Amino acid sequence: PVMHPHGAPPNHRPWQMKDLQAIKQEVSQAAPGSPQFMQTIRLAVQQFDPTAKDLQDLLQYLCSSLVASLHHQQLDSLISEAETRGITSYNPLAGPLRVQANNPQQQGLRREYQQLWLAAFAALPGSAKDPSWA
Repeated sequence: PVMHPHGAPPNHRPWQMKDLQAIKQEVSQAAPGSPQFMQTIRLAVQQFDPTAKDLQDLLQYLCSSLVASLHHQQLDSLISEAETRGITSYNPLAGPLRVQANNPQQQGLRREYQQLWLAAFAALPGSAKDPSWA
């Protein structure tokens, strides 16, 4: 969870940032990134399903410029095919993504956008990453 209003200070929400760290000791355990990363980012993004906010400071701090670059490329087109498949004749996606999940009303795309989020975080090494440092 982190707030970043247009032209303002990054008002991050700590109070317990020692939980993303728990996912930091675990990226270690495995190889520089590797699928295993998803294993812990799975139970952390699948359990507390943080708002798109975290993705802002979780992808900009836990990852880095490059990774985020292609990590989303997966997503980019993933949505193109995720909705082609037949999610629901598409209804809320239409808007931006952070919008579908940052929506207490239409949360369906929050459990789905999370399933495609780790599919772009577990395919990182084999489709978008640099395990030569990661």
